[PDB]
Amino acid sequence: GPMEIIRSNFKINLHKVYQAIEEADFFAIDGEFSGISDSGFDTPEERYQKLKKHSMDFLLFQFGLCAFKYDHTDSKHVTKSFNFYVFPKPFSRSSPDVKFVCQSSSIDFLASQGFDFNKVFCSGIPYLNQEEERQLREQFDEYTKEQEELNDAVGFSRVIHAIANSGKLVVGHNMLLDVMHTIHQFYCPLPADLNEFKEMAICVFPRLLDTKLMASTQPFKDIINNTSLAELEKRLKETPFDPPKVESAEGFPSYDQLHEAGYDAYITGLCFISMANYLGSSARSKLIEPFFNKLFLMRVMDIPYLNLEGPDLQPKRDHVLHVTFPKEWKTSDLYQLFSAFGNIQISWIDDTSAFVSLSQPEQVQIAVNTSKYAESYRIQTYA
Amino acid sequence: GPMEIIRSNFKINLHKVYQAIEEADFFAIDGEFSGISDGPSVTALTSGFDTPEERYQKLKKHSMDFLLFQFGLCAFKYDHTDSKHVTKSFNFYVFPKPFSRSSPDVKFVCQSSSIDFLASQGFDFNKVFCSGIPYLNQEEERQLRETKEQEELNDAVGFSRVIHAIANSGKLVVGHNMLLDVMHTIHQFYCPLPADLNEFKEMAICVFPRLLDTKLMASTQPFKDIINNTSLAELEKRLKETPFDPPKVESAEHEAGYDAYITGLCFISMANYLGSKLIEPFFNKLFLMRIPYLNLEGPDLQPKRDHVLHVTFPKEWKTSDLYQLFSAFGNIQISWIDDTSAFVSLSQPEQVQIAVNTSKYAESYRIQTYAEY
Ligand SMILES: Nc1nc2c(ncn2[C@@H]2O[C@H](COP(=O)(O)OP(=O)(O)O)[C@@H](O)[C@H]2O)c(=O)[nH]1
Ligand SMILES: Nc1nc2c(ncn2[C@@H]2O[C@H](COP(=O)(O)OP(=O)(O)O)[C@@H](O)[C@H]2O)c(=O)[nH]1
Repeated sequence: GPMEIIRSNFKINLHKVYQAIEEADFFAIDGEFSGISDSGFDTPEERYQKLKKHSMDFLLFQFGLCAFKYDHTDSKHVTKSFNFYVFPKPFSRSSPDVKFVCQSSSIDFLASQGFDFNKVFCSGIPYLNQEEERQLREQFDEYTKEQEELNDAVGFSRVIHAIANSGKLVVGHNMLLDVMHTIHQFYCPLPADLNEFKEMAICVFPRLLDTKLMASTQPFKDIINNTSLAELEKRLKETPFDPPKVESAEGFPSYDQLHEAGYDAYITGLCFISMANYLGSSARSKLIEPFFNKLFLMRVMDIPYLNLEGPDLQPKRDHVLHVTFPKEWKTSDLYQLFSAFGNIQISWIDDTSAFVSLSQPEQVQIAVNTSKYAESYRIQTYA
Repeated sequence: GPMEIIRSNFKINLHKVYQAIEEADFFAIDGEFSGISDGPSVTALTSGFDTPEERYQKLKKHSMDFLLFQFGLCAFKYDHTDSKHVTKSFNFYVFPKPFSRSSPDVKFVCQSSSIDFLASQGFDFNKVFCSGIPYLNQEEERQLRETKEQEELNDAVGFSRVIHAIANSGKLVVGHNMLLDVMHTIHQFYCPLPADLNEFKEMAICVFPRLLDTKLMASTQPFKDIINNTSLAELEKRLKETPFDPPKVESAEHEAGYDAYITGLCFISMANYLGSKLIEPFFNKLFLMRIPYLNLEGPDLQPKRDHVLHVTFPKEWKTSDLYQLFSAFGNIQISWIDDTSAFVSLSQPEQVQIAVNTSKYAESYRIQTYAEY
C-alpha cells in the first residue's frame, strides 16, 4: 500500500514525512471517517451550518497523504504516500476525554473494505488542537524530560502543521468534509459563521484544489460524465487524456483493489495531473489558478463551488428546476433531454433526482411546458 | 473462557445456545460497552446521595447512546450425582450492521477512555465492527414486516433471538453491578427506555422475571461483615477462602463471557455459604454505586437526608484534611463529589447545624445542609 504509520512507529518515521512534504510539488490528501450523518436551497451558510451540526461529531481516523515531486530528467513524477491512523487516546487523567460518533453503515462499509479497526483504536496516533497544545504550553511552564512529552501529545497534529506551513498545493476529491474535520480535529472547533471558517481554512491550507470540481468544468464538463473518484480515474486514462507515468520512490510500497485514505489520495493526485496535462494543449501553473480554494458542493441549486476566499455568487434561482426520473438514467440522458436549450449545469440530488440550471429565465418556463407531455420524469420550480 | 460467537458462525451455533439456556439452572451475564458517560464525570454520574428517579434519568440521558458490543453469557446446570456444576459460556460480538438501504442506520457513541481500556485488555475491535452480529428491537422487527425472505427476517433480528430466549426461559439471570447491563440490554434489543422509572421497572421484569446482582449480595448480611471489597475481581478472591469454599465446577464439552463465568461462580459460593428461598430476598433488587439497591420490585425508599451536608473547599486538600476538619463529630463517612467538594455524613442530624455555625468564622471551606439545589 503506502506506509502504515501507527503510534508505535510515528516518531521514528516522522522525518521521512517532513522530507516528502518539503520536497514535494503538491500533495493530495484524503480522509476516512467514523461516519457521515447522524439541503437543496441552502445558502452556503446554511449548508455549512448543517454539516457543522450533523457531521463533525464523527472521527477522522485514517488520514491519507500522497506527496508528488516532478523529476525533470525522466519526465516522470515520483510519489510517496502514507496512511496515518489517528485516535484521540487521552493524555492524562485530567486531559479531555473525546466522545466521537459512529455511523453503522459507514463502519460496515469500511468493514467490507478490509479496514483494520484495531490499528485505529489500539494503535492510533494521538493528537492535540491549537488550544489543547498552547493551554498546555503554559501549564508545562515555569531536567530535559517532559518537553518531549509535549511533542508526543500533539503527535499527529505535527504532520498537519507541516502541511499548513509548506505553503504547497493540497489536492482533495470532493473534500469539503475532509477539510472540515481536519480543522475541527486538529486546529479548533468550527466557528459559528461560514465567513469565519473560510478564513480559518486558508491558514491551514493556503492552496486547495478539489479534483471533483476540476472534472466538472469546461473543458472537462463535456468529455466526462461521471465524477466519482473511481469512475474519474478510468475516464482520464483514455483519450483525449494520457495517464502520467508515476513511480514509487525507492523504499516505499507501491500499489499494483481496496479503498484506503492513502490509495485514494494517490489516485486523486493522478487525476489532478492528468487533467493538468490535458489543460496544456505544469503543476504550479497559471492554467490551474482559477481552481484554487474553490471547494466542491453537493446537492445544491445554483452554487458551482464553495469559495474559500469568499463570498459566494448568488444562485439566480429563476434558472433552476428539479427533476425526478427512473434510476436507470445516466448523465447523458439529462443532457440529451434539455439539449434544446444548449449547455446546462447538473447537480445530482439523489439516485433518482437532480437539480438542473438552464441558460435563461424564459427557458425554464418552456421545459416545464414540454414536460406536460411526458411520463418518465417531472420538472419543478419552487419547493 | 466462552465460545466466540460472531456473524459468520451465529446461525450454525444458535441451537447449542438455546439448549444451554434450556437445560440451565441459572445464567450469569455481563456486557462490554462502547462508553460510560458523554458529558458528566464518573462520580457526577454516581452522585452518592441521589434518588433512583434522578439516577435513572441521568443514566438515561448520559449512557444510553453507547453500544453494548460484547455480550457474555454463561449458563450453569447443577449435576446431582458428582455434586458439581456443569457450565457453558459464550462471547457474542454484536454490531448494528444496517439491513437494507431503508433500514435505520444506527449511530452509537464511543468514549475514548473506555475504548483505550478495552485495548489494554486484548479486545479485538475487528470482531465487533467487521464480524459483529446484527439485531433488531421490538419495533424494527414488528415493523420491517409489511421463502427466502421468511428466512432473512430471522437473520435481521439476529442477536435479539438470544435475548428473547433468556427473557422467555424465565430462569434467573445474575449480573455483577448490573443496572447498566440491564438498561442497555433492553434499550438495544427491546425499545427506547421509557420516560419514567416505574415504566422501566415494568419493562425490566418482562424481559427478565428473575434478576440477582452479585455485588448487592456480597454487600449485605452476612456478607457485609466478612467482605470488605466488592469489586468483581476482589470478590472472586475473597469467596475462595474461609468461611467460604469455591464450588466444584466443571464445563460441558478479560471478556464479558469470562466475567459472567466468574460472576456466576461468586453467586454459587455465596449461595452455598448462606446455607432456593434463602436467596429470594435479593431478587430484582439491582445494585446502586452511591439505598444500596434499586426496587425490591417497587418502591425504593426515602432515607434520612438529615445527617448530611455538602462542603466547598480549596483544591489542595485531601481525604485526611477532611477528617481533620470534622474530628469534633467522631468518625464520619465521605463521598467525594469533585475536585473541590464532597458530601459529609455526620452521626447525629443536629451535628450538621453546629458544623454550619462552626465555619461562619472560616474562609477556606464552606458548608450547606444537604437541602439545597
Ligand atoms: N460536500 C459533501 N461531501 C460529501 C457528502 N457526503 C459524502 N461526501 C464525501 O464525498 C465523497 C464522495 O465523492 P465521490 O467520490 O465523487 O462520490 P459521489 O459524488 O457521491 O458519487 C465521499 O468520500 C464523502 O466523504 C456531503 O453531503 N457533502
Ligand atoms: N484533585 C485531586 N484529585 C485526586 C487527589 N487524590 C486522588 N485524586 C483522584 O481522585 C480519584 C479518586 O479515585 P480513587 O482513589 O480510586 O477513589 P474513587 O474515586 O472512589 O474510585 C482518583 O482517580 C485520583 O486520581 C487530590 O489530592 N486532588
